[PDB]
This record gives sequence, C-alpha cells and structure tokens, in this order.
Amino acid sequence: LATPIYETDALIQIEQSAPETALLQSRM
Amino acid sequence: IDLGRVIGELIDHRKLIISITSVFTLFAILYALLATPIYETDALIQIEQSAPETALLQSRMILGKTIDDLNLQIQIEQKYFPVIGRGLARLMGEKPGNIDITRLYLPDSDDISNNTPSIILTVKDKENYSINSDGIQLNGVVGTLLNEKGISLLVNEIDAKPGDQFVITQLPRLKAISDLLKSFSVADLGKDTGMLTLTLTGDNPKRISHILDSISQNYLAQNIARQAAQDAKSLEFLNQQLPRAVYLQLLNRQQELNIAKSSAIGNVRIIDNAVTDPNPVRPKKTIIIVIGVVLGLIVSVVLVLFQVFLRRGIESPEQLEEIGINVYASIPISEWDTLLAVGNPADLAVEAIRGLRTSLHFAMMEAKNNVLMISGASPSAGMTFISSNLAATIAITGKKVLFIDADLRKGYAHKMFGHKNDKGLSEFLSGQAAAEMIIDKVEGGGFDYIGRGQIPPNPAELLMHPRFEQLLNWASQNYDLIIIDTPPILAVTDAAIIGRYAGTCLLVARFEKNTVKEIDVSMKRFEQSGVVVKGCILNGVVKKASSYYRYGHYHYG
Ligand SMILES: Nc1ncnc2c1ncn2[C@@H]1O[C@H](COP(=O)(O)OP(=O)(O)O)[C@@H](O)[C@H]1O
Ligand SMILES: [Mg+2]
Repeated sequence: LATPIYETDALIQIEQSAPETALLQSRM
Repeated sequence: IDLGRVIGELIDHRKLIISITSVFTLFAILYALLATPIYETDALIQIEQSAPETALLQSRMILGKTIDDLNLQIQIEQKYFPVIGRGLARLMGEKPGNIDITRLYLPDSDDISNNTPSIILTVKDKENYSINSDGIQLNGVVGTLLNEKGISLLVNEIDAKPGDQFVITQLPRLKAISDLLKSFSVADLGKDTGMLTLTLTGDNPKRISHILDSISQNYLAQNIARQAAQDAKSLEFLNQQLPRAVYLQLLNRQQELNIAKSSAIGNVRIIDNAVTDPNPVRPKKTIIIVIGVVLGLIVSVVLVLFQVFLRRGIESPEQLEEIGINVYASIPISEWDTLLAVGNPADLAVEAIRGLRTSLHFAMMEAKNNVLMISGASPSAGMTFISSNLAATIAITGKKVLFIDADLRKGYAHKMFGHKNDKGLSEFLSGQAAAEMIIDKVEGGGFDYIGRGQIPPNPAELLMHPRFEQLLNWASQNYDLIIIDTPPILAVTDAAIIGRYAGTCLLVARFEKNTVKEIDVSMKRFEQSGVVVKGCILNGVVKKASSYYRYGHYHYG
C-alpha cells in the first residue's frame, strides 16, 4: 500500500566540482 | 535473584513508579511547552582562502557597523511577571506587542555593577504612554520627542493593547556586539570551496533575517571598497603624475583605472540572502519528552531497587521457620473499641484466628496446666488484638474462658470491653482487693476478664508477689482456659516473670515491622529466664505480588 517512489537522474560535465554541489542545492 | 521476584517488586511498587514517572513527564511537558522558541535564519556567501574571511566576518568593526545601522543597542522586552508568563501568553495565542524606537538616551547611572540603564514603559493607548525609571512617572506621546530629567526618547508606531508594559534597556555598544556575536555562526562546509554558510539564531523570526542581511551587505560593501581602493590609489597616482603620446598613454591608463574602479564585483558574492526557517530549532520537544520519560523510569527503578535492598522486615513464615520457630498462624489486616470477633464474625482475620484456635487445641494438650500467655517482641504488634479475639472465638464454643490483662503499664482492655475500672489486677496484687470483685463480664463476648486497674509505680515488682500465682491456681480450677496478655519482652521484663506460671507461651510478630533478629532475640531472652516459647504468630499480613508465598486470605462462601 505504500506509495511507490520513482527516481530520475541526469549527468553533468564540469570542465573543480566541490562548490558546484553547493551551487546546485542553493536557493537561487 | 530471579525474574519473578523483580517483576513482583515492580508490580507492588507500581503506584510509586507511576507517580514519579508521571511527575517527571509533566515537568518535561511544561518545559517543552513554555520555553521561548528560538528561530534560525541563514544565508550563503560565495568566495571567489576562506580562512581569514571567517575571522573578518566576526570582527568587531563589521558587527559594530551593523549594530549602528539597525540600532541594536535599544533592547525591548515585553513584560511578564513570572518565568512562565511569556510562554503561557503565547499558548493562548495572544499576539506579542512591538514598538519602534528610533532615538534613546538614558541618564547613564553607571554604578559599580549596573552599567545598563533601563526604564519601564506602560502603554496607555495607541498614542500616549507612561515612563518610569525608578518611580519617576512621566507622560509621553508617539511622535513628539521627549527630553526631560536627562532622558531623551522617541517612540514610533506602538503596536500593542493598552496596559502592556515593556522593559527598555540602553545597553552599551560592546555588550550589543557580544550579544550579536554569540548568536552568529560561520562555516565553510567544503574546506576548500568559496562557500560560506552564515547562520543566526534569535527569538524574533524577522529581526534575525534583517540583521543577517545587514551583516552580509556590510561585509560585501566593505570587500569591494578594498579592491576599488588599490585601483583608486593607482588612479590617484597617475592623475597626480599628469604633466603628447605619453599624455594620451596616461589618459588611456586613467580610463582603465576608472573602469576598474567602478566594476566593483569581486571576491565576494551573495548567493543566498538570509531567510528564516519557520520551525523553531529550540526547544526540541520530542527529545525533551523522551529524556523526561526515560529519566523518570530510571530514577523510579533505582528508587525501588534501593528500597528492596534496604527492606529488612519479615515477609513470609518461611523466614521464621528457617531459624526453627513454629508459626502457628498468619493473620491478615482487617480493613473493617469493639471486638472484631463480635462486630464482624465472618471477617478473614477471624477465620485465621479460628485456624489458630484449632492449632492450639492440639498444641495445648500435655501442657502442665491450662494457662496460655501471649507476648511479643515490639509494642503494637497485635498482642492485645490476638489475645482478645482468640478469647472471643474460644468462648463462643461453650468453654469458660478467663482473659487477664497483665499489661500493668498500658493495658486498655477495660475500655474495649466496657468496664467498671475499679478493682483491677493492681488492686488485687497490692492486697487491697479480693479475687471476686475484680472479675467482670464482657457484654458481647461470653468470657470473663480482669482489667489492669490503676497504673502502679512498681509494675514488675508487683508481678513477683505470690498472690499472683495464688490467683492463677484458683482460676485454673474454675475455668477451661486462661489467656494472659503481656507487655513486649524487649521493652520490659514483665512477660518473663509471668511466663513462669504459664503452660503455653506464644509470640506475636508483626508482618513487616519486626525482623527475624528481634524474634530470635526474644526467644532467647525467654529461654534464659526459664520460659519455653511454643511458637510464633505472624500478624498483619497483606498481599504482595513479589511474595510467591500465598495464603488463604480470601473469602470463601
Ligand atoms: N490484623 C490486624 N488487623 C486490624 N487491626 C489490627 C490488627 N492487628 C492489630 N491491629 C490493631 O492495631 C492496634 C495495635 O494492636 P495492639 O494489640 O492494641 O498493640 P499491642 O500488641 O502492643 O498490645 C490496635 O488498635 C489493633 O486493633
Ligand atoms: Mg497490649
């Protein structure tokens, strides 16, 4: 009876990568 | 130890356990529902390092600039007399009031301790208000500014109901800076990223967001002034060096320094302006309540275990029978100045006493005479209760019974039987009475008794008189059974004097009060005086779930 939970994903390339995680989860 | 015993102990002390745990949980509920909620706001700053920027953000210059901008040195508190008035007022949904103050100056008493001047403002309407410093009452009105007695004040936009009181403090600038600092936090969250998370906690959900925005703005505007400055120093130098190809060269360089000055956006960027999480971060109600309940349970269990290991009273006849003492009966509490065996002949205690009667009818054969002496170890163990009721039950079977109250110190049998208090046992023993004026009839009984009479000054020495043995020898020919009630044996020695003439002697042990040690000492003290104790009678039993010793103390009929 529990509602099923689907998952979606995407792949991004950074031409680093430590601050971009915080940018993505930002409120802007 | 085993599991059954501990389960029984918890079942028996359930009342105490529930009471203590409920009290602890009630205090936890009260605290979690009356503590002032604390909200938290945050913002995100991007750094184009990051170790010195943390220290520069928490510097006194930037925080001081923020405080000066937003007047954080004017502290306003809604007044509630108790340490719970604010919380309760919140609980009824009452909206707290707020006042905008834009100018304040107190006389600055500044004694040894109270460096913080304060006043109390009582709101009288939407417009006017009363002000008191130390009883100095003044009237002010919104709008017009006030300068009286060395107090300058300006209030705008009173938003409250009349009658409210507000404490207004003018705390020193450094105190305000420290207060702001202790609630302000900065973190890196990446240890290398240009990401700084700024956090500020406070009781007002909007004021904290305004403060954090002001801090971010001040820090940012400060940072660009640094980069603009070094360009401005270069621009100023080139202008001061102006004296034609070089003339054009410096002008082009000057314009490059002009554009570099105006394009301020630099090392610091505000990603997220501050917003406030609407759910307060403190107090954390669920964890408070869980800790309260768990603490109640732990303290209750420790208290119960403490009481169990410090309990020493008798609990079952097995304890007495280990030592080698015959227990002839076990009398329970009768929850019901009258003889129980007459008022309520069908009580459980009277049933147990009938069991004792049938035990005696077999024990007292081959006794040297028909005299029974009931005694005990400690006072108020039940000797008079047992003796009197036993006499009643033996009397209802058609046998002549004589009850003697040989407790010449605190005997009250005459009160409990209905009395002619003259000519008790004392008057006979001292020689100023005969054997016939002392014997009296119980009304609701069926047996005779002899009361003590007047309290003598020499009880133990009276009982040694041979007239006592004369009385016993005479009565032993006119009655089927003689019961003698005596004082305790640990207190005085009367019982051991009397027991010389008694064919049978029994002790009464009170259920939880006495211990096995007293009973053993009492038996040995009786033996040393040449009195052989037949056995013991456990009295005052109650139901214990932990017992696993289980009686016939239940109604059958
Ligand atoms: N099993 C019992 N049930 C109800 N009351 C009792 C019981 N045992 C003793 N008592 C009452 O408690 C009081 C103390 O007993 P009491 O015999 O008078 O003291 P003592 O043994 O020192 O002479 C008395 O009022 C008695 O009626
Ligand atoms: Mg007594």
